[PDB]
Amino acid sequence: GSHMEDFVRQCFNPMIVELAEKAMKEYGEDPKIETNKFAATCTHLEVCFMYSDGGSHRFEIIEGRDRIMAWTVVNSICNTTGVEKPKFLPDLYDYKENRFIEIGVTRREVHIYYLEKANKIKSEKTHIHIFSFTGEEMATKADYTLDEESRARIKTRLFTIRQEMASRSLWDSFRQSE
Ligand SMILES: C[C@H](C[C@@H](C[C@H](C[C@@H](C[C@@H](CCN1CCCC1=O)N1CCCC1=O)N1CCCC1=O)N1CCCC1=O)N1CCCC1=O)N1CCCC1=O
Ligand SMILES: Nc1ncnc2c1ncn2CCNC(=O)c1nc(-c2ccccc2C(F)(F)F)[nH]c(=O)c1O
Ligand SMILES: [Mn+2]
Ligand SMILES: [Mn+2]
Repeated sequence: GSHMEDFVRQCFNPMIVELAEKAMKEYGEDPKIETNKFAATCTHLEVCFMYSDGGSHRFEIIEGRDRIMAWTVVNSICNTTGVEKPKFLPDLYDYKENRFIEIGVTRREVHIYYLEKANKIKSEKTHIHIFSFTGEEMATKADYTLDEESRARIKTRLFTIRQEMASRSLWDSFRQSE
């Protein structure tokens, strides 16, 4: 039982922790062992949720659901809006901008992480939005979807999590593991 596991459980709302646990066990991974990946799965989950709570019924949340139902909704959006079915599961869908969104949270330079995912998805359709634990962000065609206030809020949350890890001497392992 690690210090990181107890921190994760005390730092994040219980629904987020359980969803992160479910996702990992779906891929055979143990939150009790891969504890830095545990914290990461939760942050990304929280960021996605804060992101969806930043617009007006504007976004359809795709992250958090089980694989099959996530794809079911993706197909239903694709066969309603016309948009082609993504190669990989996205994180949200914008009914206002009419595009899927891939959210990223990284401990490295925002450029590197965006480039990796863009080359990964290849399709010019799914919109990419990267956040860092230092408050930078980078989004496709410089289009950041939400208003600055809701996005700055996410960056503040990420930096508070980073400081909380540091005070507990867990940050260096977390950063040195992505
Ligand atoms: C107190 C308040 C609570 C948050 C909760 C919300 C997370 C998310 C909840 C679940 C619903 C579960 N299932 C099971 C299957 C069908 C289904 O839907 N999932 C996961 C998959 C998508 C989804 O819907 N929901 C519910 C409503 C919309 C939403 O996104 N959110 C959004 C902000 C961060 C967060 O946690 N709510 C409730 C509405 C307003 C709000 O903020 N919190 C917690 C801390 C911050 C905060 O404000
Ligand atoms: N290794 C895995 N473990 C559980 N589930 C996995 C999964 N790979 C795929 N899936 C299912 C669908 N995954 C996603 O959608 C998704 N995964 C990530 C990611 C990837 C690797 C390590 C940590 C992360 C995370 F950022 F969460 F912490 N980042 C995203 O931005 C994102 O959208
Ligand atoms: Mn995802
Ligand atoms: Mn993502």
